[PDB]
Amino acid sequence: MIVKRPVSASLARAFFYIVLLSILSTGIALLTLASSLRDAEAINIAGSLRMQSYRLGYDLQSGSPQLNAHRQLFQQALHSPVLTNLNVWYVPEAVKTRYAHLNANWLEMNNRLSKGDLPWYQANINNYVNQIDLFVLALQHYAERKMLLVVAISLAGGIGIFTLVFFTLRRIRHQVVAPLNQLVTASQRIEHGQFDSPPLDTNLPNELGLLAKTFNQMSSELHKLYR
Amino acid sequence: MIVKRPVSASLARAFFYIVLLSILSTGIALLTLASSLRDAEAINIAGSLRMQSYRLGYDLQSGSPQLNAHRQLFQQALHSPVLTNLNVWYVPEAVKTRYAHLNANWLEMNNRLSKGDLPWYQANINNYVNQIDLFVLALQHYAERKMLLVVAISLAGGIGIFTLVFFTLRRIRHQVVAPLNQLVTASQRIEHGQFDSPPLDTNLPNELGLLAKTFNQMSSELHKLYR
Repeated sequence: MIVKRPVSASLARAFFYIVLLSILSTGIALLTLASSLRDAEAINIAGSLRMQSYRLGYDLQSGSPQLNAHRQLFQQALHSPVLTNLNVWYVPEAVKTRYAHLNANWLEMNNRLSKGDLPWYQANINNYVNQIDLFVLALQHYAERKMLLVVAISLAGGIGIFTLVFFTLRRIRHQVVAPLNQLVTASQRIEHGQFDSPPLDTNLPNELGLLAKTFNQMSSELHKLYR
Repeated sequence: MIVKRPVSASLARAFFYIVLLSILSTGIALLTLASSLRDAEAINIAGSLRMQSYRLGYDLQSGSPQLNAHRQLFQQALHSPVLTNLNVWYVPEAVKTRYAHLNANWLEMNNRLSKGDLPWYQANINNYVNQIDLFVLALQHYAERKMLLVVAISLAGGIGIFTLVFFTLRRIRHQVVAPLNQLVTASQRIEHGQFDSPPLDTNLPNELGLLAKTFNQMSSELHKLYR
């Protein structure tokens, strides 16, 4: 007789899938989270471009001596690491294209400001800041999508592990635990001249099926000797 | 003879801890993520208060007919659902206190604007917008802390499951799989007049220890009968 389906292989498979699922869900979550750690920063700094743009107009209207320094601050912010790092493959096209537009818009705005052209400013600032606002909103929505992805993966991971464990344990109980208990009972009985119990089920394709067959025969012979 | 440590109880315990860890890490992650789904929105809208505040000054300097509508827009934004929902127990005191300050500051700003008081505006707008900027930054940092918490829990969950599974499988292999294989070998041997093999180790406190003892005796008697 042989064991067609050894428990060692079956168990190894079951635990492998548990770990694979844990690693997959965890790895995707962490990768997504890693790409997201500066989402809030990005939305703050991008948003600040809107305030800085109107502060420049306020500076111009008022003859503020801070106008040049504020122009330089806007350019630094626009070109901050957190915004420049958006030009990467996994960031959506729309985010990158909007950012490109803001950079082009700034060149015209900074030039008009250098010529002190207030009427141009007044005629254009609404549209100019609208375009920044849409950039910020795109970043916001991108941040939201990434977080929902993490929620989905976290949920599916937990559900998936719960489900794998449920069936794994069920299989171990039906194919290992219950038959072992039957073998122990039959053993303990046979060991005390109880010999007319139901014979063990031998249908399992694992080690316990083989032990049941051998037991049924180590037992049946005794009963006949005595008996 | 008895079984002092039944496999059923040992297995039930091991899988329980696997699931408990999965549920705990998943539950904390999801609760934290749930509290965070509007973090980006909050930072966008809060940030916009800075731009709106300078736009009001620009409106005042220029005699804009949009001044009143912009005043009403600022108040709507300040009191948006996403910001009003910040007054909840799990949001840090500092976020809530800053928000309270912005609300008080607005009352004075809106009044001065209703009196058209430009010199007061020019003398106060820097400090006023600084206070909004610190609010936005507090929201940013709060968002960052929550995300790091999710990273930690995700990581510890995955590591924890990997570790539980490693030892669980190790125990099942040492206490169930290996002894079962020995029982099968001894069985198959005995079934073919091989009777001088090493006797089975009987030290396991589970079902396999008992089966080994009974086997060692169902076998030893045969060898003597024949042999």
